[PDB]
Amino acid sequence: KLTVNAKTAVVSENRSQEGILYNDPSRYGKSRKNDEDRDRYIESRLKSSGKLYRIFNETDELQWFLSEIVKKINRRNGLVLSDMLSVDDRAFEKAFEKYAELSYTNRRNKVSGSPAFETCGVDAATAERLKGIISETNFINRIKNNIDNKVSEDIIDRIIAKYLKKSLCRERVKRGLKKLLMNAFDLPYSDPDIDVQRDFIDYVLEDFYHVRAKSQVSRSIKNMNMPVQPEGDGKFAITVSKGGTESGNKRSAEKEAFKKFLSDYASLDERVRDDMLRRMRRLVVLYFYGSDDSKLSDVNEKFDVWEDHAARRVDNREFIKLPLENKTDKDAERIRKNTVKELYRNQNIGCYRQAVKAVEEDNNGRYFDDKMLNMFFIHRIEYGVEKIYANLKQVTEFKARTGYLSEKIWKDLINYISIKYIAMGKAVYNYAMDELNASDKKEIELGKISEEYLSGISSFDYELIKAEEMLQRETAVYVAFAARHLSSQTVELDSENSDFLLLKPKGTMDKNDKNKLASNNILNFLKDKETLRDTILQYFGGHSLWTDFPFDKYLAGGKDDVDFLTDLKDVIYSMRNDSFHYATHNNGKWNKELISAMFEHETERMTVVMKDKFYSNNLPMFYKNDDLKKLLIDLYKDNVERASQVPSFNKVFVRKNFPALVRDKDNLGIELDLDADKGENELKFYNALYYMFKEIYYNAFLNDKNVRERFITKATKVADNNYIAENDFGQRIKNIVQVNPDYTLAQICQLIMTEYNCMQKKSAYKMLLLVNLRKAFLEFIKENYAFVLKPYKHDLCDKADFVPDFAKYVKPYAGLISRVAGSSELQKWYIVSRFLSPAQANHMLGFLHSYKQYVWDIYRRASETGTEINHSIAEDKIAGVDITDVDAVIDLSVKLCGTISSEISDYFKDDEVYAEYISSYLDFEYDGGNYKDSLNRFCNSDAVNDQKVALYYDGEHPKLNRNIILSKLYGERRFLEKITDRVSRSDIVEYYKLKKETSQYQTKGIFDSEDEQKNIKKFQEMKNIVEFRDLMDYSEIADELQGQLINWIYLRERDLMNFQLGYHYACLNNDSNKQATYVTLDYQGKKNRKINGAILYQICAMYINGLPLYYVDKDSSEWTVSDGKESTGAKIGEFYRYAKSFENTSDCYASGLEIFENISEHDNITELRNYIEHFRYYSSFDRSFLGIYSEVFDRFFTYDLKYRKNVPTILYNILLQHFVNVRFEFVSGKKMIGIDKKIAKEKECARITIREKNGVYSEQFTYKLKNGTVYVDARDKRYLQSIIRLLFYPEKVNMDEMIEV
RNA sequence: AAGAUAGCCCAAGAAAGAGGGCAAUAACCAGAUAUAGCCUG
Repeated sequence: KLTVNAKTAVVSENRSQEGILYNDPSRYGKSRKNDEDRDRYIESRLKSSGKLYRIFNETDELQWFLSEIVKKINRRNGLVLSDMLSVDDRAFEKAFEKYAELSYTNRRNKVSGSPAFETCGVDAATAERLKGIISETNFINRIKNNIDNKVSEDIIDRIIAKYLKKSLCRERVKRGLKKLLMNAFDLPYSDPDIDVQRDFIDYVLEDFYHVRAKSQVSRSIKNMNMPVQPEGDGKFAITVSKGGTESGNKRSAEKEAFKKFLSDYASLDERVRDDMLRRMRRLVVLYFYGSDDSKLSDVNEKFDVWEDHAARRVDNREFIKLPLENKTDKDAERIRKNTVKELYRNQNIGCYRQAVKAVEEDNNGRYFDDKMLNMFFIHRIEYGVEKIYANLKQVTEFKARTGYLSEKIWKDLINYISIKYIAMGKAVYNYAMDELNASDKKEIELGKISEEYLSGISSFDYELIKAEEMLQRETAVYVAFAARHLSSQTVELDSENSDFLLLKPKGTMDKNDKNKLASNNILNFLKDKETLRDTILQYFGGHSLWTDFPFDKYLAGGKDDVDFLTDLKDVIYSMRNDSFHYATHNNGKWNKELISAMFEHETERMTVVMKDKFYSNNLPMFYKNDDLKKLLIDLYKDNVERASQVPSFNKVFVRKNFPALVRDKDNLGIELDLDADKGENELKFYNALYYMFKEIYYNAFLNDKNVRERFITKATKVADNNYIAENDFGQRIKNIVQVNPDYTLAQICQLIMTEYNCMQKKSAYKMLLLVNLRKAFLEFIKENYAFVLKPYKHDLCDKADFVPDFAKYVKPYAGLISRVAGSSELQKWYIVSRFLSPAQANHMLGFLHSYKQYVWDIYRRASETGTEINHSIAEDKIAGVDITDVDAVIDLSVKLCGTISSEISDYFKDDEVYAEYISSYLDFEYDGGNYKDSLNRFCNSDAVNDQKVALYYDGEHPKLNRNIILSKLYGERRFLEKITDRVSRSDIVEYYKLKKETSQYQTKGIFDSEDEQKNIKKFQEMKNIVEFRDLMDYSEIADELQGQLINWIYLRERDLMNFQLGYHYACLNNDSNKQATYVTLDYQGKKNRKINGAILYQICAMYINGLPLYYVDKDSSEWTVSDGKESTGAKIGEFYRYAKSFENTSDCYASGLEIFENISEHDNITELRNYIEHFRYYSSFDRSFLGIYSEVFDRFFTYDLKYRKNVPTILYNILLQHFVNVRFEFVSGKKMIGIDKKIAKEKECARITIREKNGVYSEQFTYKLKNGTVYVDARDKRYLQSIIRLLFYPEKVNMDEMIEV
């Protein structure tokens, strides 16, 4: 990358913008580059490549022969341009550079022929010498100097396709080089249209001296800008470049014409938009089908553009003729693909020149009146064709069809209109809707640009927006999951009442018969009202922990546990569509005293929980309680707010290598001296030490002052004295600490990891961070916790005897308790996070960390560049609440969500119900009597030899399995049954046999032989099965697949609002006919208010929880205002009743949405959105995850190609994160158009599936041994089978054929 | 309907041009919640 030293940004001063280069990290006054320094920086980066410049870049006999030819050409005395042009003590370097500039200038000024050196400051005699140096004869001699071999035309072809430098990979340059090489090797060859001197040699000189980048790159950076900027009259519009050159001025004029198109197209009169789309459609038909196409003959024919679109798509006409296939020879296929790309380019050039001519000659009403608008679209069309072939992955016949290309370009032009209206709405929503903020103003004005942004938008401004929108979208996913988990055990929904958050309180009656309950009254759906409180308290750790809590104090009067459930439902709902940007918000409808009291009650157990984890992790088995007490107070006296982008403990201390690293004398030298319980006690110790070090790592190590100082000195050792990398890594650390000496260790890690950072996850600075953190932690242990070096096995004390005086030394939650009591917003974060799975709560916490670090980094870079920035996005607060408080709240949920009660009665009604529930995942040979006795006999039966089954029983009762209860609270039972097989006796037999085989080398960590490593992996796989750990893995994968779908839902909903905002903002600001209430609402009710820019206010009100909407009520037929808390679906209906008077349209809500989507599928989009967010998949299983992702790819992101075309890759990445590699196959399925209430028709749909044979394979783990290295499948066939079932259910496939081994 | 594995902005450009930028835009990278599960780099 050219600008690898620096970063770019866009700054705006007084409605004028400038792209800048700046060094990072740096200080104000030393970061932003001035004009001259920007110019010399680019120039310096270009000249730093001249001496390594080579025409060619960089096992089989032929492939290895081609590499030897390239190397010999690139060697000394070969084609080394720096040696050739610096001859005679560099006396001719300036003349050669001047020649290269004149050669380029002659091209863009259309002067034929190579420049004469006499015009490069050189006499006629020297000119003859220089011309000879860069002649074909001399190039041939340099090429031949190190080669004494025979080649062919095909060999030269393969060398050019595989090794020619990218900057030289243009058709005429490649043909010039081929002609040169054939002449060099005395092979007969003819290419009469090509001149070796002008087409290859002269161009190589232009490329060697970088004459294009030298004269253009710096100016192109300075003229960069944002998508939207204010105009003179304080209106947002798409940004138009300033131009400055002949081609730049024409380009800006075309862009101004399209800006007028966006203004004129925003018309409620659909006939106006219909006519404009028809003219754009005729440009597409002209481009691909010529001026004599039948749809261009009659200028006044109002043909259906969409029916023409469908007709062309199935046309068999060929855009180019593809060459025949090759006799796979991958070198031959690359040559063929390059030939195919040139065929596309030549035909695309022909189509362009023909369309430009026909637009100028035979318009007369066919196209747009503005010629610059026709040219803008023709340039878009040519660019769209190039987008298709420039990154062609494989030559296919369908992609060579004219109808495929014309219709891809048609949707491409509509895409461009869609993203520009969305871009306009983005600027309007964030910067021109200030008076949405709750106020006492009786008259407000929407759509006026806030004062801080009238001078324009900077790139830092949009980085802040991204940070906020990312966290908002991530939080919307967990709101949905919290609602799902709360509903899963309390209510049973139906298809008509499938959104738990929209159920109504127990007193809600039917509107048309007040004698009956409302259909959505929560009473109609309760699974068991008499156990409702205990069912809810399962998610608060079990009701046994609440026997002292005065529920009746808060549920007094006629309130009961149904109001308890309703209050929790109301908390979660108040966070849905709760905008971080506009406060409507801090006074919840629910019982704030009850929720606050439950929070305080939960903080009171936190010290007990954290010290219990020391006990449960067997730390008091190897260390003195007094030494552990000291550590507990150190770690948990204060709530620790973790920073993002710090390497995780598990990456610094890999668990596999942990026993060996602990015993190493150079690290810690810990040896535990220990009968039958020997190997089991060593395993307990290393597991205990691993948990203790992890807690130390996060709660004491990372923030220690002495640790940071010694980290810096050690990391910069090699710098002040792999060896290549540690020197550069050390110098980077030195630069960081010089810029700011107060940077924390986390901030140094963040800055390093920044420059360390392709859309696809890759299958098979960071290490030096890991190594230096590892070394610093070991010394921190030796300096501050020396007692850990001397473990001693002794009997475990009683759980209640382990540091019972812990609470009296620490009070970490003292201040937070009162702040939650007075903050409805804090209570929202509490309840939403509290109802997540432990893994989800952890992810939510990580997203908060990434948000805080992002905002801090934006303001850091804005400050060093001297860029004034509005602080609407705070570094320390979110939605008016301290991020530190939100962090502590989510962290409490993370810990308590994973703390399962020890009482079976907290989750089940007796041991028999629990045993039967276990039978859904374990086949303990149920005879038919009672499940409890069947399980007890199973565990008491012989497994292998002298070993009983055991595992699942704890004395007189079945053993409480942590993974079983977590799947009950947070997982989906029917889903897990349908994708997995129950644990069997043979599983347990194989478990115990592998436990015995590995019992002698289990804690060796890193192993000697290949058979030892494979048997260890096999035992770990069997342990995961018998402990139901694979069950949790599948549940998390499903949660990640479902979470991404919900993420996409709120991505689309944001952009639908932005499209509507930008479109109606453009309509408000054009001269088209607009009715009174579209512009101004004058509401005269008791809550009177005058709304200027009413359409914009009402659009945003549809999407913001708490923003009231003005409408004419159904039953009263009079104007009213809502409280703003009604559902999105209710607000859409209300918006229709606000616009129902509109006389220039039948549907204001849908105006312009033909650009955003296919209107005929609008209700199908709503159905898919509801299907996902209401978790209908887990109740019906009518579609597969692959089928849901397929429909999203097919029609959920019609509004923006960059989201649609990444949908399959995102799915591929999620699976690869769990070490599953899948190979996609894109085929056909079915989808409905419309919803029956009875006009729905069926149509073809995109179907993403997996290749039938060898479509799924596991990633390989690289397992280092003592001497060698072995590769083992990360996931066995049984794991891959459940992944396939997860993706395909209810569809069944041949998994023996699909899985590759 | 689709056959994905980007998209946009600046520059260049008709004997085409094809040089730069993007935490701005999604993805990517990173994140450890619980007891042998995310190795390697």
